[PDB]
Amino acid sequence: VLSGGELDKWEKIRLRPGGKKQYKLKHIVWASRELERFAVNPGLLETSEGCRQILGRLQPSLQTGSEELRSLYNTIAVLYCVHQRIDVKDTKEALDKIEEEQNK
Amino acid sequence: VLSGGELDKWEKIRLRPGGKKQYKLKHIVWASRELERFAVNPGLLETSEGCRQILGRLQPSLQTGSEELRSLYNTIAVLYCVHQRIDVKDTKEALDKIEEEQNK
Amino acid sequence: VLSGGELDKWEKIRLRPGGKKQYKLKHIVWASRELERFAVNPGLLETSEGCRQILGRLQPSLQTGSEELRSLYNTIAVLYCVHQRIDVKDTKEALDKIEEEQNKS
Repeated sequence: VLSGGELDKWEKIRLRPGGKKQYKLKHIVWASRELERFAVNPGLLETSEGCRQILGRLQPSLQTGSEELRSLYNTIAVLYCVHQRIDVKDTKEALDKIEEEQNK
Repeated sequence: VLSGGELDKWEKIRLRPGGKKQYKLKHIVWASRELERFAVNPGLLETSEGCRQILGRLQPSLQTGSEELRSLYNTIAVLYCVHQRIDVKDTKEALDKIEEEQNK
Repeated sequence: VLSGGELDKWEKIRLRPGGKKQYKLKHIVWASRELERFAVNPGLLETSEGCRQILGRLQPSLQTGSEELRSLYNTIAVLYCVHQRIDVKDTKEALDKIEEEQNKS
């Protein structure tokens, strides 16, 4: 899913703003299993364009989405930023960037 | 999900028109678990507007929906009517009243 | 889902073009359970019209869909062709023939 350089960036990103815990490999495994449970191709996680397609497929479900769906969306937003080489310190900054790109 | 006065109303409502069996607390517990399973926020059951948003989210699936999906929709339609202080005797009257409001 | 005559045709249909493995009853059982998991009425597998409604419900998810979702769609496409008495040798021919029928509009 991620190259060696992308994995180094991934594991520096904090789960919550100002928190200590950071993303791990297991979050990518979890996201991949989650997409399977939602009948979405986990192979889309491998590219920026694939993550964009996943976010677009999930976005109409966000307003009413459970905590599980929101966490999945947030995780793939971070992955999109890592693929795009966008520097983000935490999950919220990636969501900010997703909103900014969509509005552009 | 329901206040004390609302729960008293809930348990007078008949599952079927003219039937003996009536709604119970377990139907609310079940509906909350069902929404989590469909990745919908169960906290939306707590308000009229939240129930309205659930019904709109589920409605495109009704035509081809399984028995489980239709029962879930019907239960939340009754819950919407209870939150709105709309007096209904049974599930069918709740569905009738919601369709007429939608036509307005 | 299928009559006895339909089951005989079903089990002659190849999963892949020119392949050896063929459709089995377990594919119908599996398709029926999959639909329940997707909150779709499995009784719709019993008729041509019901199968058309399922395919229409699933088709927008195909582009981003998992392997499981695509296999389910393809299985139901084959089942639609069997209900319609459309002769198919394999899954790919069933998808092709369904596409041609839609283009007649």
